[PDB]
Formats: sequence, structure tokens, C-alpha cells
Amino acid sequence: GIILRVAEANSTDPGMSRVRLDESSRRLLDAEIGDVVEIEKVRKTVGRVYRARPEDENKGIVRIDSVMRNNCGASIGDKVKVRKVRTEIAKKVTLAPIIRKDQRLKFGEGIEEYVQRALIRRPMLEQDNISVPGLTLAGQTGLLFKVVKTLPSKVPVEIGEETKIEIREEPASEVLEEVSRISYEDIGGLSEQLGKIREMIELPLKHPELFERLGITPPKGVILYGPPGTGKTLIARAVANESGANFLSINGPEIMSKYYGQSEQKLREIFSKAEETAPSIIFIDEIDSIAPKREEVQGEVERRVVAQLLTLMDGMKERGHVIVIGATNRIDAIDPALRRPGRFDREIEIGVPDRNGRKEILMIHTRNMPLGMSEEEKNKFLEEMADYTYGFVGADLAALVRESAMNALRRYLPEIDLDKPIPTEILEKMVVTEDDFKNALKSIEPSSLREVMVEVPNVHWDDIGGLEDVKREIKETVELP
Amino acid sequence: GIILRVAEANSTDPGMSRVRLDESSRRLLDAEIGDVVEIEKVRKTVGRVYRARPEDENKGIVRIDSVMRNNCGASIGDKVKVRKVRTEIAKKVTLAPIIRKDQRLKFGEGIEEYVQRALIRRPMLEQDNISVPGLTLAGQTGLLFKVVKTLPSKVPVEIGEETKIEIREEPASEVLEEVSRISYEDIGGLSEQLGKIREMIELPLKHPELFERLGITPPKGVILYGPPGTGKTLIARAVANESGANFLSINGPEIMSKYYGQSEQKLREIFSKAEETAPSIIFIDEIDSIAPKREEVQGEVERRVVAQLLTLMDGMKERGHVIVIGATNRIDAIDPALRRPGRFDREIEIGVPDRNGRKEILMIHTRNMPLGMSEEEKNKFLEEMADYTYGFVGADLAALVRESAMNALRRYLPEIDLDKPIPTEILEKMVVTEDDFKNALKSIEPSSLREVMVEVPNVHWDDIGGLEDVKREIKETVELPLLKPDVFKRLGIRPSKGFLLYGPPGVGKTLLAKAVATESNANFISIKGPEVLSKWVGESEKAIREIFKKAKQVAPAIVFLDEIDSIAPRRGTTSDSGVTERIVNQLLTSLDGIEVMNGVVVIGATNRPDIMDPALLRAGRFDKLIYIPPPDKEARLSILKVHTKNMPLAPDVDLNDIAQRTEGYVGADLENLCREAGMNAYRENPDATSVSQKNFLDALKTIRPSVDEEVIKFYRTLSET
Repeated sequence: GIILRVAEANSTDPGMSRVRLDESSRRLLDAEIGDVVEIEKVRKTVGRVYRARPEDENKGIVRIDSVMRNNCGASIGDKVKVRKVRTEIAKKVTLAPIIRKDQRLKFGEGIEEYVQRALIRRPMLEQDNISVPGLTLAGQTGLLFKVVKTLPSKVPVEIGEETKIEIREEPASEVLEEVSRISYEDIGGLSEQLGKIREMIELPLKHPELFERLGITPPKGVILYGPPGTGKTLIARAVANESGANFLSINGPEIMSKYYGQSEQKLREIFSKAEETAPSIIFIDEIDSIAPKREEVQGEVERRVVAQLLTLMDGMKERGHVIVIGATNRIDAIDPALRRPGRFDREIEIGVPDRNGRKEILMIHTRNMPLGMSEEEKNKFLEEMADYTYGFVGADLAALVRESAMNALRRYLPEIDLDKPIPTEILEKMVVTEDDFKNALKSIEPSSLREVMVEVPNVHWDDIGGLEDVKREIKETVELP
Repeated sequence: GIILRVAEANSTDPGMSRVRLDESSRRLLDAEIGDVVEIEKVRKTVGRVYRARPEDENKGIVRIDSVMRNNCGASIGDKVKVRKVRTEIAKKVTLAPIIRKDQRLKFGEGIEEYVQRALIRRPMLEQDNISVPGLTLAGQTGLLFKVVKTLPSKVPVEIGEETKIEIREEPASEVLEEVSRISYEDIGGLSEQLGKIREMIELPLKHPELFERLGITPPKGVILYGPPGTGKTLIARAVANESGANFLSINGPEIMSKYYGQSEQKLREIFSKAEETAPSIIFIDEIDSIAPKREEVQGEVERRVVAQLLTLMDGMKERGHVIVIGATNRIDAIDPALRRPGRFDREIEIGVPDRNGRKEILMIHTRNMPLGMSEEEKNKFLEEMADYTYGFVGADLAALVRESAMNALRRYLPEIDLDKPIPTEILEKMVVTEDDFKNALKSIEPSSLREVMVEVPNVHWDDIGGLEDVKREIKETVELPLLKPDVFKRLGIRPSKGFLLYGPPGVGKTLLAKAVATESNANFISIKGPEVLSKWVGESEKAIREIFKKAKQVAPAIVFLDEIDSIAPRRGTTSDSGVTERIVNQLLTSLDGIEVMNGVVVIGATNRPDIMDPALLRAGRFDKLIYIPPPDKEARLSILKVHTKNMPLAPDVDLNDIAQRTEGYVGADLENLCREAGMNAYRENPDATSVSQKNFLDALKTIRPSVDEEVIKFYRTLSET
């Protein structure tokens, strides 16, 4: 009714509070375009956004930015109350750093330059955390600032271009929901698969009694595939962020450091926390190390660690309200008995991206820096980078652009400013020309070891010549059924 | 006398107390149809059922529902006293939850909706547990309610549609025999095998002195095969339910958690309980983990755990009155010495289901939900789901429908009710459309890794065309030895394997041999080139020897073997020469040593034979060729009407003119011409070739006439020579 949905923003609008609202969705609320919005939901957490119309989306959902959902702690399908309010402008705003794992923060100037041009008329309120990326991939990422006081406090305000900004720099922590959480929009990859993997554990993990025995038996286990730690492993820790439950980490360095009698007791030790932290999710990326077994002799510790993990899941009635999942590099390095009942049943194969899927993966790593989608229509758009790149992955793309960031460095940083204090002039000098990403394509970094791949062509019938007799005949065969 | 048997209900009647009683069985008791029944047996446990007549069953047994046998604790072949009584109706009934492992139960409303429409006039008594499934597969299963008090208590009552139902919700336990027991009807799978596996341990486990040394030595051990934990392992715990004895569980997590000195003492520890809990049954599904041994070095613990298990069975005199059994995934991962005497002897191979066998497996997982058999005759019936599904198993089918239940969820649950309290309106909204089960068939979930499989065809002689000379000739070969044999001994003719076919691929030839399997009501075993190329890549070429031994139990069945010899000539020249290949000689030598007189019928086919052995022409092997002529005018017209009966009919298509001009088209061409030109026939599409007879003639000029007199002459020369 007023209840308009939250979702993962396709068009990101890297400037926060710019959240897309449909023209057909806003006329359902009878709120016109270009007004200050008040987002009010349960827990009495609030935030303000600016309406801008997308196209492909329909009135069934409203597609919202990640951080503004990370400010209200919104999960997909929540309940909010939004309406248009009065419009004002700020005067002088004071901000403060958010220090938890950050180890202090930026020292020097840029209190005006970096903040002002990135404001772009963001509706907001006092004590709100704004996310302002840009200026580079390495050293500058999505960064949250704690706003102390503005002169028009608690009232709806859009900070203008002629309004000064003061940075107190006094070290403090976040008032509202800082990072270490990764939203589904902060995630990127296969789209429909992201919703299909989550929907099975969606309803149980939220509430136990919402979906328990009703529809079917809940998930026993889930086996994941693909580049384990390209950001496929980041999805594991990411899924536990929206659910809010505990995340148990079964990792390489612990199973390698624990030999006979140390690991055997640790298997029940991590399982003892599974019953205590319950409800909790159990993610194992060590299936390659734990149970590589093809039925040979890897030693007693290898057969002991797998036999216990089988009994650890068997020792559970399947109700502590917990879900054990697993991940591995490829379709191989897995124990064949894991597909037997009484243990892991569902296996979800995670594939690779496509020309459109790569753009979703790139969009995650697209903005730490000063790039744009609508603001550069073609030259810096991701599809021009997608068509040349073949057989890559998020971490490879992340390390590729980071190596391509050094191309932006070697043309700027070393021969100009070697000083530890960061000048204010070097900030305007930071941009990214497509040549930096093209120079990495010519250099040897690209490698594709992937056996199975797919593609889609660019070829239309405008470049096709004669033989129209087969043309309509090809339509006869293929297109009719 | 009054003693009418209990059995496993084929027609389930998911509504309890609806138990099927034969019309011929009820007239033996002189009790008419549609009356209240009083079931009285030993221990003075009672229950009431409603009589409804089935058909195929006879008066020898009465086929009874599972839960009503689970209420009286009935085992197959018990003694009961049943008679017709007076008929009354309830007024107001009070029910209570059964809480043991259940962790409380349903909270909200539905005390009327869910109960009332599922009552369907069930005869019952006070303090009886009724089973009411439905509304979904996941979250709702067979559920028992404890009835506290009804106003007409202890008297025969059929709760009516206008009678209210009250749920006290006060937590309590079962008065009578709740779940955690799985009846043979609750079991599903191979039918005759379920009775054959149980009958050996049936008599001993019931009473020790009933059958002890009398007939034979009791079972030493039993080795089980198949998907260990698809519900094949559920059978293990299930068998111990009817017997009532103790069930010892040898499992994976305990043998993995117990290392050197922990497991070695545990082997005698679980064996010490075997003597204490005696009589008891010992089921081991860990034969894969315990004794995988092919005689290599798996470590000392692997040789120690198997050597003890050998002595654990040897340490027993064979009388504690106990039976040790075992199970494993496949015919492999087993110790070779286990077949030696002094230890496991009987091995019962558990296979996979069939179109009828799958319906029995589905019937177990069919009702947690609101489906029906007689109430939906076709659309929701299991056979429509069975014909599309191939190479599945109970747990795979259970997880498939559970994933297909999410299709029923995604169309209902998320976008409507996310609330923890369950509304009363969402209960009517729960149904299952066949599209949910079809969407999983299109999605990638189906996978078949199973090497050896069988099937049965749908093809009858109504879709078959001409060549009736071979028709009665196929009946001559195959169908005569079955009914005749006392006539077969009158003539005293020798035995033989079977005929052989030749002709262009799949003209009628794949359909003709496929039609004979349905008429004789026998099974169908197909060995085909693309089917064999799957075998010898996955190392199943040795299992072909087992497929030979597989045909004798499934008999009567026909064996259909085509183009295995196609890979013979590449290594050495074979047509009449007979130098074939190393794996193919396993086919040859077997046909020489395989016993005749069996229900197996050897059949083969090929385009032009041109690959064979001179032994394949000799007897005890492939036999007299059957010439497939090209369909004549009267044969083509009979074939064309089979192709055009599914397509629309109109004078625009004339079958007479094309039949007179073309005498040489085979079955594949006639089957092909309707494919692409039938899309051009009438209006399937805007193109201008529609509603013409020339569209068949236009494709007639493009396709080859397939008229070769030389290859037909080559057949007559190779046949006699």
C-alpha cells in the first residue's frame, strides 16, 4: 500500500540517497518526481532518498540502493512507510570518522573537494552514514562517515553545492550499521542463481516457525562449486549478514595446524558452538582438503576427519535449526559418499558469468573509483570491457584492475608525488582512461584454464548476404516450435 | 472363518477406516456393503473400518490400510474377528495432540476446516489415533491425533459433516501405537522381492520354536544392494518394526569417530548387546566402509575391523536366535571372502523399479499432500508422472517433489503470507498442479547414472502397418513355445534362439520388435548401439555378462541386440569371415552356453547385414533371416492412415494418388515425409505451401526414392549362402 519493496539496485547510482523509484510505483503513492523521501520502517530506523525513475522495473517492487538498505538494515521483502515531505537545504554540516577495524582514517585535506562534488543533493538526516567511493581502486573503497551535527538538524535536508562541510576527524565508531556486512547488491554474479540458492534457506533462517515442516523437509546440505575465494567464498560470509545469525568458519589454516588429536577434538568443538550459536549456518570450503577422497590412502587423519564430519551431521536430529553447507573448487575433489542420504543432498553448481553476468560482477568492482555508467554512456561502460575479456573471474578481474590501477599510478603517482602527505591537487588528477584496461589485455595476465564455457554472438542479419531461401527455412526449423 | 486376513493396501484410501473389503470376502461373512465394522483380535485391541469393494483381490485375504493395522499392531497373517454392527453418528468430539518426539504441534486454527472435510464418515471409537495427511509435502505428513472424548463414547460412530470438532491442544502422548514404526504398506518398492526377503526371516523372528531347525538351517547372513539411504536403509529399521525385536544400528559416524582401540572394543560392545537384546537383528550398511577391501592396504584399522566382524559372526554358534544382515551401495565395495561359508551366504540383489514399481514408490511419497488416485483419474495419477520420469529413486523422488513443492510455494507462500501465524485461508489455497512436477522435469535435476536398466514399451498393433505375413510369423516364433510346450514335446523339434531382422534403420523395424513385447505382456530388454556405447565407456562391458544373467529372472522377456557388431570389422574383417572383437566374443560365447527353453527371445537387426560370423549364421545362435519388404500400396495406405490420424483430416490430403506412383518408399521415409511436410500441411504457420497435396509431392522429389533392386538381390544371395 505504502509498503513499497526494497531490492538490489541494478542501476547503482553510486551517489547514495539517489535510489531509483519507478514512475508507475510513485503514482501509486501519489508522490511526484524529484522530492525528498522519508523511509520509515520497523525498529524506527529512518533514512532519506531522492526519487529517480528507472524503466524496466515494474510497480511490484522498488529497487533500492545497498547502503540505504544497509542503513535501515533492510532485507528483501521488508515493510516500510514512505511519503513525500517538505524540501529544505543544509547550511553547515559536521562529520566524524568511523573507527573500528579501520585503524584511524584519512589525515590531510579534501574536506571540501572530495565531499562537495560528491554530494549531488543527497537527502539525509543527522547521524547518518554516507558512502562516498572514488578517486582510485586501491586505497579508496566504499567509506562511511559519521555525521555529528548539521545546523538544520533532524529536518529533511539536501546538502547543497554552496554549503560548507567540516570534518572533525575526532576518532569514533559507527552509530548505524557500518560495513563487515555484504548485501546481495554488494554481491555480484549469476542473478537467478543467487535468488535460487537463497530462497531455500531464506524462510527458515529468518523465523523458525514461518517455514519449518510446512512445505517440505528443510535443506539438509548444499554443495557449492567454482573459484573458492574469488568472491564465491565472500558470498558465504555475505549470506550470513542478511540473516543476522552466527557464521561458523571452517578454514584451511586451522585444519592444517591441527594434527592428530587436535583436529579430532576441534571437529566436535566447532560442532559444540553450532548447537550453542544455533540458529547458525555451517559453511565448509575445505571439502577439497577435508574429503578429497577417491578411495585411496591419504592417511588415518584424512579418513578420521571425514568420518567425524559424517557423524557430526548424523549426530544432529536435523533440528537445532541449523543448515550445513559446503563448497569446493570444481566438480571434483569430493567424497562420493556425500551424495548418499542422511547427509548432503542438494548440490547447486555455480557456473561462470556471461556478457551480462560479467557486467554484474564488474559492477561490484567498478566503483571504488571515479567511473560512471549513465555519465559515460559507452567509452567507460562495462560492456566494452566485457566483450574483449573472456574467461575471467571477480578476484582475477579485481587483481587485473588493481594491476591496471598501477597503469593509472605509473602515469601519475611515482613521477609526481612521492610525499606521504596527500596533496589536494593529486585528487583531481585521478581518473581512469580505457587504455589502462586495454594495456592489461595486451599484456600476458589473461589466462583461461576453464574447460566448459559458453558464449553469445553479435551477428545479425544486416551483415548477412543472399541465400534468403535458407533464411526463411532456418526460421522454419528453429523458430516455429 | 471370521478370520479374514490383513494385508498391505494397494488402493490406499488415504482417508483411514475406509479399508477395502472384497465383495466376495464380505459375502463369506454375510455382511453387506456400507456398514460399520468391528475389528477384534488378540490383546483385545479394537478398531472400526468402512467396507468398500476392490476388484482384483480375492477372498483368500482382505487388504487393509496401514494405520488401521498400525492401530491394532497387526502383522500380515494375523487372526481377527469382524462382524457388522449397528450404525450411529457422532455429535461433538474432542481431540488432543500426541507429543513424544514431535516438539509440540500445530498452533493456530483449522480445527474445523482441516478436520471436517477429511472425516468422510470414518467409523471409529474413543481414544483412537486417526491419520490425516494433506495440505503439503513439507511440514505436513501423516499425523496422529489422540481423541479424548466424544459424546457417543465407546459406541460405533461415524463422525458426520454437520458434527463439530474440538481440539483441546493440551500436550500429551499416544494412547495407541504412534509412528516411529514403518509398516510394509508404509514401505514401497519391488513387490515380490519385499515378500521374498522377509519370508526367510519371517517365521524365525516371530517365534523361535515355530520354525527353527524344521525346514532348513535358518538364514546365516543377507547382503543388500542399491541406494543405501534412499529409503532402502529405511527398510532396515522398518523390518524391525513388525517383528518387534531390537534393532542394532551399525552406522558411519560411529565407525569414523572411533579410531584404533575405540572401534575394536566397540565391535564387541555392539556384539555384546546382540547377545543381551537377543532375539535381535543386525543390519550393517557400512560394508562399504567396513570391508571395501579388494586386497590392498587401507591400513591396519581396516583389516582389523573386518577380521573382527568375521570372528564376531564366527564367535556365535548361529543360535542366539539372531540374524546378521548387510547392505551396500552396489555390487562392488564388498570383501570377496564374505561369500565363503561360515559367514554371509544369501545375497539378495535389490534392483530398481518399473512403471508399475515406481507407482508403488511414489504412492509412499504421494500422500503427505492433497492429491488423489480414484478422485483424479488421470491428470494427477502417478502413471502420467511415471512415464516421463526415468532413472530415479525414492529419496531422489522425495527431494524432487519437495523441490517441486517449492514450485507450489513460489506460486503461493512468499508473495501472500510471510506471517508466522498460519491463516485459515491459506489452507484452501494449497493444491498441486501437474505443472509443478513438469517444471522439475524441464529443469536439470533429473540425472541417471545407473548402468543397467530395463523398460517396457507402449506400442500396440493398432499403430502397426502392413507386412502381416511377418506379423503371424512373429507370433509363430515367440508366442508358440509359451502356451504349447506339451504340444512342443509332441513334435519333438529341437530348440533355437530367435530370428533376425534387416532393413533401413527404424523403418518399422524398431517399432515392430517393440510392438511384440506389449501384446505378449512380457518385458522388453533392448541392447542398442547408442545404449552399448554407454556401457563399455563406463566399464559396464563386464556387466553385459550380468545382463545375460539378468534376463532369466525378468523372464519372460525378449532381448533386442543391434549394432554391437558394428565395431567388429574395424579390428579385423568380418562379414561371413567371423573375426570380431575382444568384448564381442563375450556375446558369442554366452549365446553358445546360455540355457535354451527359457523365456528369452533372441532378436537382432541391421541396415544391410554385412557384418556377422559364420557361427552367427549357425544354430544355437542368430537364425533364419526375416525379409522386411518395402510397404506396398495396401501397406503404405495402412501406414499413412497411422501418420495422419493424429494430424487433422480433410480432402486436401489424398493418400491414394501418392500410393499408386511410388511403390518403393520404406517405413522411415513414410515416417519422415509427414514430419517436415506435415508442418507444411494445413495451417501450422503462415507460409504459402499450406492446404495442398503438392507439398508432399514437393518433398517427394527432394527425398531419394529409396528404391534399390540390387541390395534386395544382395539379401537373397547372402541369405542362402
